Amino acid sequence: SGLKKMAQPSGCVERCVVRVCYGSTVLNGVWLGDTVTCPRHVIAPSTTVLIDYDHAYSTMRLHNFSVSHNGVFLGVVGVTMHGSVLRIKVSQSNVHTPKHVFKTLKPGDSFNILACYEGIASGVFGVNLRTNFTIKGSFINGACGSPGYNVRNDGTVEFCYLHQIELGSGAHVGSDFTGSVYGNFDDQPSLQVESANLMLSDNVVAFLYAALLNGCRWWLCSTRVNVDGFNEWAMANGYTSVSSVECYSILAAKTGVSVEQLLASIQHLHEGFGGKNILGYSSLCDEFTLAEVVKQMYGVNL
Amino acid sequence: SGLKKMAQPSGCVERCVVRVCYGSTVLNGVWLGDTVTCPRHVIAPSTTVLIDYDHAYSTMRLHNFSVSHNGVFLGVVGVTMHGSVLRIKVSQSNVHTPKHVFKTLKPGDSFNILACYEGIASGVFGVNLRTNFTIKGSFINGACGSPGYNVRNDGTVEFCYLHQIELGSGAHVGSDFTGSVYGNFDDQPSLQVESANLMLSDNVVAFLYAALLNGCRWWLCSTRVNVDGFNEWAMANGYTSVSSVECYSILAAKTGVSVEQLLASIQHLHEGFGGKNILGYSSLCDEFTLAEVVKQMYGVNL
Repeated sequence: SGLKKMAQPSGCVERCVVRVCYGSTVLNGVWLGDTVTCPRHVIAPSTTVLIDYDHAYSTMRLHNFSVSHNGVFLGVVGVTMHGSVLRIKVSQSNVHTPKHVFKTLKPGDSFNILACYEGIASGVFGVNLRTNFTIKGSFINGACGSPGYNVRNDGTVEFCYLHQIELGSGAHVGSDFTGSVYGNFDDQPSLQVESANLMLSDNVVAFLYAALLNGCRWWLCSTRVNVDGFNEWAMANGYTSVSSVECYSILAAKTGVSVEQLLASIQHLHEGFGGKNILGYSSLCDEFTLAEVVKQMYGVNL
Repeated sequence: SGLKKMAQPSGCVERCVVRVCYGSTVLNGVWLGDTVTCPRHVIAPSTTVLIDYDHAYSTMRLHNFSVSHNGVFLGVVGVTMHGSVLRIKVSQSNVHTPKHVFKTLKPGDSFNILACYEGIASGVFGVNLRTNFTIKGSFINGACGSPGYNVRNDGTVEFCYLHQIELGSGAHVGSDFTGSVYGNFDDQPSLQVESANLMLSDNVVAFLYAALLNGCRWWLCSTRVNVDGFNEWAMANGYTSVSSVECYSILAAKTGVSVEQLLASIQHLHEGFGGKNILGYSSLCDEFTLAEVVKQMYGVNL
């Protein structure tokens, strides 16, 4: 038993992290096959003024790069720029490249972040992409290029995130491996601000099922609500729509409680917990996905 | 910025996890040099009655073991029993044994768990050893033998925990690599219940400093209480004593807030936040050490 936000193991991703340096600027990259992908920030000139990346790219010289894995330097063959990332062709392939694909996350998706500094991983944690296209992680100077990944049920690594910048608000912004910044934020300092976060209803439903399976049921509500009604309430109260109901069948069967009864319970609990808690939480928890709850409680995939 | 409970990267430990089978029973072991350490539960008979491990060990037959790392079959040369673990000598040394030591944890220590099933890692998360010598993890059937570790600055891996059992209460119990069970709980099913844990005051102070440094200060009390005063209050309210304000000097300086002001805040907050949160937590958090907070937020040591 227990429900804890965890990361999928990081070994296969650690073996792909590299240190990328251009002039004095250092950040992290990901080495897959004969290509290193990293944020284009690495070629920015030192200045406080707006960076013109097209000009930075045109004045770029290959000899200014150094790329290394565990202190072993790689030859740089060529560099191209794609959105907010660089693709650096190197002169040998990573022999420890995992079976992998590239995936662009959608809000509500869980993934793992490997926080790296100077091409060496320091921490790994699970995180959710928020409705405002940011995450809440923990990064300090040098974390740029820290990768996000998921490992599919079949073992394939999905590469989905490269850390780009922290907004003034503290929100964390990354791009996918194609260079598209999640939420269309600028990949350089600015005054941009993310939209207000919405609670992930699908995850709250999963959380309440976990609570029921632990004998915590004081909060169950007997009012009638359907998905359409809940979704209208959600829009008015800072919650996402619930996506669907049937996917919860494994948990609905184990508990005898329908998703619609949980939706009614969310509406009630919005009023307050009146000093009580659910699995130790004093407010609704949207940290855990359905997949996570089923995996952690029953050891199976959906 | 940010503060998030993370795990240290798991790669070097994944390379030491093996599948250990005895008869139909499968669990996890840790392969270092030519020895695999695993919980002695692996040789228990299938029963609901009390297990006599001395008898089980006396009747053990080496041929019944199957030990493997990723399809690499390891020949069993001999087995000895030490407290709650077996040391299985195998015919091959793990050439990926990391620089390591064995370390016995004390309450308040943070470490990492690699949750494994059938010799394969599934998740990694950080935990903190409670005053009752249990942890709050997430484990289901098959997790026995999942290792806990901490990586020192010089890269030395401290192997500190092997998962043993979940109590009826849900608390998680493990042993060290010498075979001593943390808290001296029984390593088989029983009606044992862990003693009540105390909130780790030193860790809460570290957490509140982290909150301040991340701009979260709604909870900050306007008054102060001295260490002696807090300590008398703590004894009556299920908190550990705070010993010295001096170790907090660096964060007190960065924030302009004294430990005494944080201690007064704790007293006001010890029953909950209502519906509010601090760094995503519904109530006071004692999961982070001072060293952990400083390392994560400033990349330095104490």
